Amino acid sequence: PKNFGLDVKITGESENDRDLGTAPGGTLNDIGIDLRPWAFGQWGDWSAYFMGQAVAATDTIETDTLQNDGREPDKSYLAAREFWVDYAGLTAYPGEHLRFGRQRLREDSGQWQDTNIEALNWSFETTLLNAHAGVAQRFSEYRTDLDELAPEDKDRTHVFGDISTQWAPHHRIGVRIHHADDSGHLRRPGEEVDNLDKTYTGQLTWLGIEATGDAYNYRSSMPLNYWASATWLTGDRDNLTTTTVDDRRIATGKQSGDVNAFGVDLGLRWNIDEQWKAGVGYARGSGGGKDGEEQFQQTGLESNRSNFTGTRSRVHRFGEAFRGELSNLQAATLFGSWQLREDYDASLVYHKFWRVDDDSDIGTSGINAALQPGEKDIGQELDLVVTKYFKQPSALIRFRGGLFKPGDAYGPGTDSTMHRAFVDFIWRF
Ligand SMILES: CCCCCCC/C=C\CCCCCC(=O)OC[C@H](O)CO
Ligand SMILES: CCCCCCC/C=C\CCCCCC(=O)OC[C@H](O)CO
Ligand SMILES: CCCCCCCCCCCC[N+](C)(C)[O-]
Ligand SMILES: [Cu+2]
Ligand SMILES: [Cu+2]
Ligand SMILES: [Mg+2]
Repeated sequence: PKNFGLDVKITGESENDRDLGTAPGGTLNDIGIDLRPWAFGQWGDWSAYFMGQAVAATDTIETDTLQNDGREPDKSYLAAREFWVDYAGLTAYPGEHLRFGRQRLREDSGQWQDTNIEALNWSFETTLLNAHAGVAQRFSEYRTDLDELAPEDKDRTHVFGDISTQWAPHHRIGVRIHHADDSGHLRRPGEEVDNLDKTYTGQLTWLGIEATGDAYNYRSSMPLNYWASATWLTGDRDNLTTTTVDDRRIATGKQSGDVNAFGVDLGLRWNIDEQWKAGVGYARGSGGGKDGEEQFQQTGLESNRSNFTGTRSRVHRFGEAFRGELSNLQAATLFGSWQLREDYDASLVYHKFWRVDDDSDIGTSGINAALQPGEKDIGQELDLVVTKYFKQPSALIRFRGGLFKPGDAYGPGTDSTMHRAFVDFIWRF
């Protein structure tokens, strides 16, 4: 058991243009280094881990796919990524352990949780039955450049769980729950409201079923793989109301409404042979409705990145460029993928996006530009991921790129094309 190491990453990012040319900046053409020293110890059923991070870049690029004066990042910073203790001795099951601290929370779809966060998480993974249960909350960014949490994350508590069984070899059915609460943390009327304050609070519960047949298993022995999930979002959100007096904003009350939304994601992958795969996907997050109540949203812990193309490399489920969130969004996707032993892989993904309700914004982490009322046609995207794995979890060099072609929903004076591309070189010592 290796007690220390150092992960070294060099990243280049090209982005143009996040705002489709409508606002200033929003593009990237830059390079950076990301150094992650780590430490690990193990003593019987216990273990503990720390990973820190030092980054220096020519601009504020994304070196980690998992991510106000207080919220402007610096080109360079130090951070604590993970720090936890783990106990695996409750049961003899090796996939069963309890982890406490800032840790990687992930499920295979990436659509519920895929992030580093302070948490207490119990995992129970066996051949016939998988289960998890945990609680999480952000208390800090643990970063030298960020002094404060984003208001949405502040005092927001997450509680979640899942259970599933393998009813035949490689065919799984399960349910999953997540609840996020930050209710009652709004400014009471009379108080001054800063840029650091919340504009809303919520109590939200996601309830999902999910069936998978080696959905995210790149080494599947089956000729066909699939995923299917349906997720119900319910609860309510209180919207903070304000007024401005003498150049100072101030709380006046709140406006409340129920949330009642629904999301679905379906996919089918043909394992043509040991190297070639192809597939189709469909996903939809409901949108709009009375006071946004039919507006699906995700937990806020998601990456939407997964091995859905059937390779070791994870790919953004809704485009490297568009980076859609499943929110008032319909997407149809087509992909093919290729790999050669453990040395290389590659994926080509096409997406088409539509709005569900043409008078509501969509779910997006990649494009910052206003939509035209009454237009459903968000656009199309083509993505390519290519990776080489070196002999010395493994060193790699990877290209990740997305080309997005905005549809009629973005309208006049917007660029006809936008891209976001990365090259990452990663070496482990
Ligand atoms: C269904 C689309 C799958 C992706 C197709 C586009 C792939 C584009 C470039 C792949 C480049 C991979 C190069 C791997 C390589 O250099 O192999 C060297 C020898 O051929 C084997 O060692
Ligand atoms: C500025 C570097 C940009 C790199 C972009 C990511 C490319 C990722 C994989 C492409 C691999 C192409 C070269 C493959 C290679 O090095 O072959 C070496 C083998 O020993 C030949 O069999
Ligand atoms: C080289 C290992 C890096 C570990 C150091 C991580 C420190 C980041 C947290 C310190 C607090 C930063 N803050 C909140 C004051 O801005
Ligand atoms: Cu711009
Ligand atoms: Cu098997
Ligand atoms: Mg155990």
